[PDB]
Amino acid sequence: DHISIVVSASGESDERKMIDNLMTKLKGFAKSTGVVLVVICHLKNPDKGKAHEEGRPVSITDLRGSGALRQL
Amino acid sequence: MTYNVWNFGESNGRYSALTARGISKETCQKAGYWIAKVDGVMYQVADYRDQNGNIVSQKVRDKDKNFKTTGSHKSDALFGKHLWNGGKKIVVTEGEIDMLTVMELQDCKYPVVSLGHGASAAKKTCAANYEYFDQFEQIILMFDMDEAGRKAVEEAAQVLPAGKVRVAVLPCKDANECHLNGHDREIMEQVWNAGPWIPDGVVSALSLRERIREHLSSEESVGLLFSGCTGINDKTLGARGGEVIMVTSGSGMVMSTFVRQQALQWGTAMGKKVGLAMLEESVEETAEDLIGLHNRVRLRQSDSLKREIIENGKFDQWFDELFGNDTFHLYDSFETDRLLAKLAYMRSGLGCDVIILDHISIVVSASGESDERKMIDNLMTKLKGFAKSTGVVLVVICHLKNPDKGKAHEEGRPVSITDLRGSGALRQLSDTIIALERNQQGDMPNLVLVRILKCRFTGDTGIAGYMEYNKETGWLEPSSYSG
Amino acid sequence: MTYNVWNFGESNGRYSALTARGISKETCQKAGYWIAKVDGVMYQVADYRDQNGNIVSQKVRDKDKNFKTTGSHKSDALFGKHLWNGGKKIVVTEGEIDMLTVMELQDCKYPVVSLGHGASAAKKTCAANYEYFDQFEQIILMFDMDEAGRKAVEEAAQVLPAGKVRVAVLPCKDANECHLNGHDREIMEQVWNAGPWIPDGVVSALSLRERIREHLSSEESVGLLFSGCTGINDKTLGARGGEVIMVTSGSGMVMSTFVRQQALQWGTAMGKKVGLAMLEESVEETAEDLIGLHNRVRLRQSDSLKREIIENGKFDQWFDELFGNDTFHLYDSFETDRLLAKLAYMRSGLGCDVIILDHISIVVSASGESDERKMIDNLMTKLKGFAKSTGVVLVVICHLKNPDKGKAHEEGRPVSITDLRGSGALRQLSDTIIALERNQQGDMPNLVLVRILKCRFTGDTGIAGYMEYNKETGWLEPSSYSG
Repeated sequence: DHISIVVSASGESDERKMIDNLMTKLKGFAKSTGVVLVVICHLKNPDKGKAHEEGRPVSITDLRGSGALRQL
Repeated sequence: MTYNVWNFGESNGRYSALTARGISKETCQKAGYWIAKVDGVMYQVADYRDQNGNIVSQKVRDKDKNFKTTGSHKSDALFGKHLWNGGKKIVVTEGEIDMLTVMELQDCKYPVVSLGHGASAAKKTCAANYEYFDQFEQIILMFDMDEAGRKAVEEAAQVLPAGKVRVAVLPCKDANECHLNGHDREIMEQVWNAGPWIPDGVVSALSLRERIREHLSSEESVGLLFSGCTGINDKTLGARGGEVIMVTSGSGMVMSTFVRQQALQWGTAMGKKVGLAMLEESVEETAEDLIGLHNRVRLRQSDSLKREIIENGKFDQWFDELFGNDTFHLYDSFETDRLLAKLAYMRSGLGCDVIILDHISIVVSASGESDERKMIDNLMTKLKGFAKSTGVVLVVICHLKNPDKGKAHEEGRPVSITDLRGSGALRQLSDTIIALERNQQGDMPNLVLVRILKCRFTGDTGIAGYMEYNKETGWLEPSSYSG
Repeated sequence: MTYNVWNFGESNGRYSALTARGISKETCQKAGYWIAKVDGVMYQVADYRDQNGNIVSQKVRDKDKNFKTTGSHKSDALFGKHLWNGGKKIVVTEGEIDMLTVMELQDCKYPVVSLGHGASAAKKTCAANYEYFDQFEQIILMFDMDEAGRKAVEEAAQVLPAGKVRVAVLPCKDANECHLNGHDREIMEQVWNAGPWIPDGVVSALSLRERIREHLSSEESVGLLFSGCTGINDKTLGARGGEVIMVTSGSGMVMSTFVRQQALQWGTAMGKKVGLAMLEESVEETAEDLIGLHNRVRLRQSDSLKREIIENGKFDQWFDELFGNDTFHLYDSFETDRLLAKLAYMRSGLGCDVIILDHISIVVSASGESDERKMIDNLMTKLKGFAKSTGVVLVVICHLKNPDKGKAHEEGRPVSITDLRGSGALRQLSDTIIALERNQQGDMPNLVLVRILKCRFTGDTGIAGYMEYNKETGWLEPSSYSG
């Protein structure tokens, strides 16, 4: 519950990048060991008109990260 | 060059039984524990060989509890190692004698090796041997049953392969103390089927029953009630420990009063110890603002009264009155990491249950870094961590960016979470968001509105009530009002 | 191998009383301070055992001040540690002898341990033992009363658990120097009830009484009243020393008058010595502007009058009249550091209590550096420093960037702190912000508004009154005005 929290090893830039690094280790863990890994993850916030509580549907573009999750 | 490996025979070697330890003669013979005697005195020699069979080093003993190490004792030395290459299960003991022990009890038929530098070098010796150990299905750490011995296990398993390590648990200091009249059978029950671990943070649910029960009674639904506007309470059900309350609003000093007020009633009405990091102002200043607020008088804001109470003794009186219950404590200033640390000791050391952090906008000290946009978030988290990790109540004040859209902040303009500063961390990490609006050029220039902008614990949000500034006493009084 | 642990008896051991230190024989016996004698010479042996009881290491002494350390002296060694597992309070002394001391004075009934490598390894030895020490309610650091000894305390408490640490304060170097004829009762008054600390910036409120009461008398309420608009005063309560008042506004010469006016009444009505750094103009010019202003006549702005008062003696008269109280002093020009230095000597040397610095916008001299955005801030701070550090009142004039949004400055357009120049330093470091607006093409082209844009000391802000320009006398007159 809730990938957005990375946490501990501080001297490093974009959560953009790091989110991805963890993402893979996870998918590895997953496939490597056959466990089912549900991973919760929260949404960045539009800038476009209708918010989240206004229902606005979400796409994979609508996705957070920078591709790892949108993939892995 | 290095100390020559001791030749058997050259030094008057015998494979004799260690009668003092209940290790048989036949046993010492198989692991390579021989008894030499050079230049007069009789030494105990342990032969360390590599997986290939040769002897690469020796650990020699004399009676009195000395040593002498021959050959080249590499960082990966395991005594016994050469005997086993593969298997379903390998016990790994602290020292050579304990290896000799398990090797008995088992009629030397299964694998045991001992740590090369054992004790302290558990981590290094082990990781040096990942491959060797992975040759076996499960690795049973049978180390010392003491302070540094449990530690050894810990550091060991950390570097050892996957789900294979299991901790041995004996009745006595070591596996030999057991054998030496006691409980052979106890050692046995562990070699077959030891506990399985190092989970130092994994915690099955079953094993929480008690911790839960005592939680349920201890911590409270109606945590700490906001004061000056039932409403704040009605909607948020209070400031529960480990939460992160976030007070925000426009120009609001209204804001800095509201927090102050809460600080006040929590540290007096309620029993709670408040800790204050009012980064804006001095520590003396805030204390005055408290005292005056407590006595419903605008204390700093008045030459005359200051003088008056200094002289008429009322100061020392009021001061005792409010403070003399060691319940208020302030961070006094002139980094991010540096601050957080201070705040923590407030929580941990003086054990206050609220920490009010006035005005997150001030990051401060470690300068070579870009957007306060980003950094505001970084701190945000350390904070929420501090919070949940320690169950302290963390109120955090925070000021608003300024529209660009038509009506300003003193024009009342309501605030949304979009209206929010930061770039997401607060807009997220905060548990309750209380905002206060004040149209200081209007119908009630002293009327201030309270939006609950968010409240995890309830999710009941919205307009929550009104207060009115008493320019005279300095308080945010509660007010009548609605549609 | 490592130096074998010294066997009692093997070395001719006796538990004898240390007559040189006032440690009884019975005492040395309990902590494990025994007196051996090997190969001829008589050594003092300290027995370090782990919590389990077993002797893990020895620290041996000979007469002349040497050592010899037996066994394995781990980074967590505490001499006496094995004696206590829990308790309400544990004294922790620098060395073994001092442990023996507290162990006396108390008839060995309470806990004392000594640092394993004491002196310098205070941080390491301590944090190695967090758990062990947390077994007790309060940890009393009774270290050396010297340079490195106070430091030891500091590094120690840093790594030690929460709000448990309290520093011992003895009359002499150590707890034994006390015992050795002096003040046993001094050591006692510390073991019980010794004062707590080790937070270097956290400060319980209770512990501020005094600092507060001297504050309240010392610092002051109605400091120096703005002239020409009670309002400015009403809202700001004046220009208190060490503050940094910041006057701003559009094209405002209005601004440069307002400041001038203030300078005027402060240095004449009030006793105060004004120092002026009018960077825009010459020193002679500003002096004329003052004289004229004081005599309600537009002096420089008039060929005829100049001549007139030069001849009719009125100049020399007016000049004496205004100036001859050595109360005005000006920085006269043709760097940032260089300026700040001059300003300081005004404060420190001639001891003026107000410095008016007309027009921050002018940084000047040290050219190889980017944004005035950034640099404006750098100066800003040195200034606020200067201010608070020396208690001088620093008024600082500052001009406004120009909108890009519709109505200009001479179109009256109000100003906000966003509306602010700089990039945050002034928007911050300044204590009161007075702004003056003037819609010089309108209904009252001579009417000027005063916003208080900010005021730490009171936080009462906003529209604060009006004045009117007398194009004729040159003054900012106070005016009737509202809704």
